[PDB]
Amino acid sequence: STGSATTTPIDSLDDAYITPVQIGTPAQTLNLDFDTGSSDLWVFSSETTASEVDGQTIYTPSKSTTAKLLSGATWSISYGDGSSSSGDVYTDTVSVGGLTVTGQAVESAKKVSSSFTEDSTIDGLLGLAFSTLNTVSPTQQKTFFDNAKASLDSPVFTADLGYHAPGTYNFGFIDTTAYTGSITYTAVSTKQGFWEWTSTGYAVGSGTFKSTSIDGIADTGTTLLYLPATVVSAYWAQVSGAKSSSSVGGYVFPCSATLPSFTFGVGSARIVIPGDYIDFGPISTGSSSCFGGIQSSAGIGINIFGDVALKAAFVVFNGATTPTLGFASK
Repeated sequence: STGSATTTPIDSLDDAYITPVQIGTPAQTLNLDFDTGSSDLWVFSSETTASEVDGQTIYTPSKSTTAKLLSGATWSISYGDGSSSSGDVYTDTVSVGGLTVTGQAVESAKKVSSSFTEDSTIDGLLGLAFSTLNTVSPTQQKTFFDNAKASLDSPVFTADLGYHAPGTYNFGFIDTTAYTGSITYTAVSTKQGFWEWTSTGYAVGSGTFKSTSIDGIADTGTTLLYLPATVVSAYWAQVSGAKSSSSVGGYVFPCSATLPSFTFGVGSARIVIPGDYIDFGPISTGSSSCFGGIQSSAGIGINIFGDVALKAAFVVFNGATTPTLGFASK
């Protein structure tokens, strides 16, 4: 089997992407944030504290003839941005882009943090990291991909995120029309439960490539590119007037600037992030100070190849017995 679904930016800055997902019988369609940096599929629901729901579409398990309470199971998750959610668990039928999994754990939110409430466009998350990170207790549950894997034509999914435009998540096949040149594959460590890999270096604009190993995660659920402070300083030094602002919470730059590109290495291959992808717009409405798309990972504890990086590539998440990651230009 295979599946193919379009993913759409939530706003004009590509702060996140949503993908429609069918849950239950009859289908209830929710728009979920596909997140290769976590491993829980959770949704706003009829059980979510009413004051914490503001415009989201909810899953109502009592209206699904295939929903079953997973008795005694609870979940609770905290994300890198400080947001969180928790609740109980149902199993139900879940379909993405024509690919169906029966008996998928659907984690129903009883509580969500303010950041979730305030984002009306995101109805929940669909985690695509390794199932070892799944938070369901006392019986850990598998991701949608893990459940689908054996049925797929090939044990892979791909992320093809758009810049200020829709893109695609495919399951079970590689669309050879979706990228240019060849796909370069690179080793993955699953030790921390992430799609963790090592970039071979970077360049700033038309500058020379610096060969240096950068360990990080491919994370579709993180907006920006978070890299070591040395790398980030080298980037922003090429932008007149750019500076790190503790009050704003990262590097800002004059909105009048033209940003240089940023290149990262994948083995001997190179992925070029155009300068415009690094512009996250005014820090507040009407400001001439703009927020940067490349930020320091210092004090995160890990480097994160988030959407800023991934949307410059066609990315293969290869879930074979020994997982790997592939990157192509597009």
